[PDB]
Amino acid sequence: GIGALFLGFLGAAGSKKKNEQELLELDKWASLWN
Repeated sequence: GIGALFLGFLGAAGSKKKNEQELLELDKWASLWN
């Protein structure tokens, strides 16, 4: 499910701000800006 996948994504959203690879979510959430 898209909701299940997303829900499980929030779990990794806790580390929003080790590896720059996380930046993925950084620009994903920051994307809100633009």
